[PDB]
Amino acid sequence: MKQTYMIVNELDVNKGGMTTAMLTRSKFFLDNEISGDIITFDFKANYKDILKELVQSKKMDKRTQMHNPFIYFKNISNLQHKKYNYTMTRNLSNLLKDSVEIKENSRISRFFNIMSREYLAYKRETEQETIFDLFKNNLRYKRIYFYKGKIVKTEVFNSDNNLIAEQFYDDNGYLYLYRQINPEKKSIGKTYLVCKEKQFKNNVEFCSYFLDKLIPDINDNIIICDGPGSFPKILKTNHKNVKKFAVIHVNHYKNFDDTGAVKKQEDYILRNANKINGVVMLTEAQKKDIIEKYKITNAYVISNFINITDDYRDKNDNKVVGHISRLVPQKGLPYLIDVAKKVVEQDNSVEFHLYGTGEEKSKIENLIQESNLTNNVKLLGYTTNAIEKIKDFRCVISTSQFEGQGLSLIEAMLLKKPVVAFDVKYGPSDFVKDGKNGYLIENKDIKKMANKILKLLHDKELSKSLGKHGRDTIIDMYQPEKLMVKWKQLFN
Ligand SMILES: O=P(O)(O)OC[C@@H](O)[C@@H](O)[C@@H](O)COP(=O)(O)OC[C@@H](O[C@@H]1O[C@@H](CO)[C@H](O)[C@@H](O)[C@@H]1O)[C@@H](O)[C@@H](O)COP(=O)(O)OC[C@@H](O)[C@@H](O)[C@@H](O)COP(=O)(O)OC[C@@H](O)[C@@H](O)[C@@H](O)CO
Ligand SMILES: O=c1ccn([C@@H]2O[C@H](COP(=O)(O)OP(=O)(O)O)[C@@H](O)[C@H]2O)c(=O)[nH]1
Ligand SMILES: [Cl-]
Repeated sequence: MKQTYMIVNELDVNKGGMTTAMLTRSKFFLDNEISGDIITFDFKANYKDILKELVQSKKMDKRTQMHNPFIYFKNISNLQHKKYNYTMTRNLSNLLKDSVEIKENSRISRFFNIMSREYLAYKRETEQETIFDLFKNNLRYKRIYFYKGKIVKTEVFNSDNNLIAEQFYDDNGYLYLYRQINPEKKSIGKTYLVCKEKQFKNNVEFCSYFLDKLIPDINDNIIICDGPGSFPKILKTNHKNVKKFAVIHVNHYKNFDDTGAVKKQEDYILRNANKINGVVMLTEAQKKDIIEKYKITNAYVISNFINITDDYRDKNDNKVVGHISRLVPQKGLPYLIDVAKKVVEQDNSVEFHLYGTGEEKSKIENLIQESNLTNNVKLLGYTTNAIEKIKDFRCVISTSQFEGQGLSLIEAMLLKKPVVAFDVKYGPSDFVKDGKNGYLIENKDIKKMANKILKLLHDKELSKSLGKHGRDTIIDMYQPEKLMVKWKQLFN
């Protein structure tokens, strides 16, 4: 059969759209007898626990398998020996000996060797991990990570205490991977596969080698790169039969610059499209604006898969607007608070429950405290069950200045929730119908946005009516079957 391989850098629990899309794609693919596997390229010792929380939170299917070079090559290295080395362990144990344990807390302890005349070791024992920071002339140079009673990773630092090297040990206690880190360019360098005595100059080469080994060169195998920064690695593979599809998950134009400048990562994908089997966009709007200045004759408008959650009893009894997304400048949080003050000026009972985590938490909280919006606009944090949160909403807002498909708004519409969104490029201009499912407002038009929110917070009847149309809107447009037939077409 046809086996697919989704490409991304990392897969954590507190993520956004791309992640949910890939995992929903995988589930629907696996329901159509098409294998859907995710290929990550990061070191996470707790990857099993993360993926287990993801499948338990109904974010990932059980039949989805995640691939990682830090696991693949670790397993190969575990086949090259038979017993645990315990040599590195014995080294640290003997260095902690002839030294005096000076414990600050019940977790943090120091070690003073009278032969070394100084503190040459620090320890932080937690419930699951034990850290050993080594010191020389009061300067940290090494960090020994112990996870599940086994040395898993070691870090070498410099005089400025910047990472310059990273080492990865296996389950038999043997180093299989060594990495050099440029502390000035904050980048990865010489990657050393000790298990195969190989040498790479970049993580790109190492990950390309991983994909060349994990994925055989067969025509019934296909690589779907959804991450724009993982494209280079997939392009430099020695595959001549494996199909390669790239997916643009966001506006291909510079976030702010309206000069028509394109993002390096996205430009790279859209420029090297003659060397891949095709590029998949979500909106026809993106396809058109990309066809211009690229002349790519391999563009596809296959949209993202959205789980069509079952219907429920929405009474719309709570006056609460919601924005479940990353706290990132992508979403115009400033403009949101500038509209929430207008809403509260009329109805001071309307509450803006914002969900998600990010970097602009402090910024939004400052604007919330600057205004009297402390009891109105409240950040609650990342939600593993957004479905429940949206079920207990009235409307969903969007103040984004750039976006892709817009999963959070589509899910809201599918949960019979009216959506008022800023008309944005390559985004909600394809599913938000002004008057039918919600109100499409001009970008940076606080007045109109607030007036539409007000109408819905005072007419619960119209809210339910608009929401009903929103669910049917998604079902008609983004039918899982329809999207799968478009994917199967590109596959065969
Ligand atoms: O040594 P090498 O191997 O060369 O490694 C290079 C290194 O930079 C790699 O870590 C990097 O290439 C990562 O590769 P990926 O692109 O495959 O990883 C994607 C991953 O990482 C994020 O983007 C990355 C890409 O810029 C950021 O360097 C992360 O710091 C970021 O964390 C995440 O996209 C996914 O792991 C999680 O996806 P999500 O579901 O949480 O987020 C939804 C996604 O659609 C959303 O993040 C995008 O809409 C972001 O929009 P952008 O406009 O592309 O990002 C804003 C800015 O970062 C850039 O525009 C700006 O830096 C450049 O103009
Ligand atoms: O606390 C959060 C915040 C976001 N999301 C998910 O993140 C996605 C948001 O995707 P969208 O396309 O709106 O924005 P992106 O993250 O792609 O920029 C939706 O599927 C949400 O379910 C979530 O589950 N919990
Ligand atoms: Cl042996």
